[PDB]
Amino acid sequence: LSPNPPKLTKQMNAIIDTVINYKDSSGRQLSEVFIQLPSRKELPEYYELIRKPVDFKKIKERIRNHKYRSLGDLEKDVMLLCHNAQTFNLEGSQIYEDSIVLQSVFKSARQKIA
Ligand SMILES: O=c1nc(Cc2ccccc2)[nH]c2[nH]c3cccc(O)c3c12
Ligand SMILES: [Zn+2]
Repeated sequence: LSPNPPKLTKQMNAIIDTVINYKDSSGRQLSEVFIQLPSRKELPEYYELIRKPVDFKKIKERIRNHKYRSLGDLEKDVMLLCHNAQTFNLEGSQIYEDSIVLQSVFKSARQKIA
């Protein structure tokens, strides 16, 4: 392909920063637990269950290192993050429900920015 235009890189960061900075009615930053996954030594149970792990740190690195070739590719990884959160955590639990919100916050951001 062609290198990531500065405008696309700026859009990808603007979208991910909306998700990360997002807060609920209570004043809680939902992304907090999703920024960094615990290590394989800290939580081996998660790595046994989850095939393709990702956190917001890895997504920022993939934006920075021009790994996402479209906003669709970025979406695929944000959707994967949330799916893993929904797979590993019990339905109705805080982490599980926060991931459903962040999925929506991403789509809202994507359509607003792009
Ligand atoms: O599903 C997850 N469960 C926990 C459980 C936990 C909570 C608090 C302290 C220690 C462990 N931490 C997590 N960090 C993430 C990062 C990205 C994606 C994720 O799906 C997760 C994720
Ligand atoms: Zn799956």
